[PDB]
Amino acid sequence: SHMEEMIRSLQQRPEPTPEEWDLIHIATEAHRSTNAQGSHWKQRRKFLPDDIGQSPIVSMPDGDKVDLEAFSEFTKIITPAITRVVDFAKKLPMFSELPCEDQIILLKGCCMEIMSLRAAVRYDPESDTLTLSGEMAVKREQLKNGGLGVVSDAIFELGKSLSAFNLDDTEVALLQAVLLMSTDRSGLLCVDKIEKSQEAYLLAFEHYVNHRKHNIPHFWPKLLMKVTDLRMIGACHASRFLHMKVECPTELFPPLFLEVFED
Ligand SMILES: N[C@@H](Cc1cc(I)c(Oc2cc(I)c(O)c(I)c2)c(I)c1)C(=O)O
Ligand SMILES: N[C@@H](Cc1cc(I)c(Oc2ccc(O)c(I)c2)c(I)c1)C(=O)O
Repeated sequence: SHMEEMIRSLQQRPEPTPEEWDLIHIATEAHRSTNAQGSHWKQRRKFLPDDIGQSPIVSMPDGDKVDLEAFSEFTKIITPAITRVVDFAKKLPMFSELPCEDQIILLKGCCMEIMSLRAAVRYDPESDTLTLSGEMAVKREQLKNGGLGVVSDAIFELGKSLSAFNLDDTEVALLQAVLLMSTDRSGLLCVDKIEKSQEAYLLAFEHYVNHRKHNIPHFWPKLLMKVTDLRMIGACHASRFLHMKVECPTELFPPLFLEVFED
């Protein structure tokens, strides 16, 4: 119609359908309601003390040693952070309608990917820190030494790079949904359903990106490349975590931390 043509005049690229907009809205709100500190994170965060995370003392196979005190500080707050990812997932209809066993598998498969993304979008250029759970600002060396090793470098590099993308809450939520609904995991029942859900999120996401009209060229494939980086972060973390478990006693690991990663 004439009105449609008028408001779509400066559009070319496909916009979200009314169905995709519903999908987009639910995911955005699921993220906002489970994202710690919302928009008050820069005012509310406190820095991890500088005398913490300077003393790596416990050996690891790759030679990046672990600072036990720093490791303790990070794990003290990891349980509520993991809980929030589960809270997010539970709010997506396509996730909550899966068999319980599939839900657990998907959560374990994407948990580090999502937490790292949530840290990375709160990279702060002026202090050169990430913010963990919207409350702990950490430096590169601290997060490296407290257990993550080279995984810390990778997350900081992602966070630095994401600054120019100016992602909004919707874009973050949709990245999360895409990470969540992956079938690259063993033991899933509803493979086809999970893939169709990921495809629906991906297409809504591509269309939302069109709607946003970012200033950066080639935005969509650039963001897809970031998904691959998050995947590699997740994989490096899974490997390092196995090593952590070999080196350190169970008592240093919160129960939920072990459960999500012990796979
Ligand atoms: N179900 C899939 C969906 C998915 C497919 C592709 I195709 C893709 O894009 C790339 C780009 C490069 I470069 C790669 O090396 C790889 I591997 C994937 C991405 I991002 C995600 C999944 O959950 O991953
Ligand atoms: N910032 C996120 C939550 C978040 C919390 C923590 I503690 C993080 O550090 C980790 C993660 C895995 C580890 O094995 C170790 I040792 C440290 C990261 I990276 C992210 C949010 O806002 O939800």
